[PDB]
Amino acid sequence: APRSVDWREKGYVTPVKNQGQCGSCWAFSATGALEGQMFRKTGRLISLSEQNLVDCSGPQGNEGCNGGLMDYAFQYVQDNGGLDSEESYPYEATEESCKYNPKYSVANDTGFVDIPKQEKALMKAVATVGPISVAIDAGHESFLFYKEGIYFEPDCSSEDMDHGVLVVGYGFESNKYWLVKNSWGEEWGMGGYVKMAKDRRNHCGIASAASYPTV
Ligand SMILES: N=C(N)NCCC[C@@H](NC(=O)[C@H](CCCCNC(=O)Cc1ccc(-c2ccccc2)cc1)NC(=O)Cc1ccc(-c2ccccc2)cc1)C(=O)N[C@@H](Cc1ccccc1)C(=O)NCCc1ccccc1
Repeated sequence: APRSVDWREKGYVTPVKNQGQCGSCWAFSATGALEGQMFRKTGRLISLSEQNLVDCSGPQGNEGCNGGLMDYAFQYVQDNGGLDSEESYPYEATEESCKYNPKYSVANDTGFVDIPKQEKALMKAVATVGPISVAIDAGHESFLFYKEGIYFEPDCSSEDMDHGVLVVGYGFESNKYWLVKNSWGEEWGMGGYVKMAKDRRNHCGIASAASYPTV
């Protein structure tokens, strides 16, 4: 696999979004992975609706602003037969009644793939598939106050990941890291991104809940 990978360079990634004060990170991680796979297939990058997922994927197991899973979001898109665009179904940072309208559906999926729980496997998926949805342990002050550099929290756990994010690549500094897109706005970290420690024993559990949709 390549020494460095950055899908942002190829047009697979939308600008950084902001989930605000709502536990919908799983929806932002899911739209991020879908935006990438839809792009790989059609050559068109279209921002997708996190609100649609928040309001309508309860049957699949999600709990709107009180939590969810990226895999549940992917299953919803398949079950539902579509997912609306961000433009057609704006984000409100609060759960509301389902307003899905197939007329504005711009993405879909025929299943999803759960990646083996090894950084090596995550690296191959990132190198061959595109941006990958993952969960990390962001349960620490240091993550909330992060601004720059390779994030490495000594107290990180590879078993209690509590925050869904998107791996858009990986690289090394002149020391290895995963390039991660967060959903906390562009004023957090590096324009909304964080360089998470790579090949440091699955630091913060980055490889333990990695998946992507098949479109
Ligand atoms: N640990 C679990 N399981 N809990 C999940 C909660 C729900 C949701 N995510 C979220 O909600 C994420 C949380 C993320 C990170 C938060 N980090 C911290 O809390 C650590 C920390 C500690 C101290 C200091 C601190 C700072 C300064 C001073 C002092 C102290 C700083 C930082 N949300 C946010 O980032 C948003 C957020 C957080 C707080 C408030 C708020 C508002 C008004 C008043 C007061 C507080 C508003 C918005 C979510 O669903 N996350 C997914 C992540 C995931 C995706 C895919 C696979 C695995 C895991 C999840 O956990 N899914 C499993 C659970 C679930 C399944 C189905 C249905 C529901 C739930």
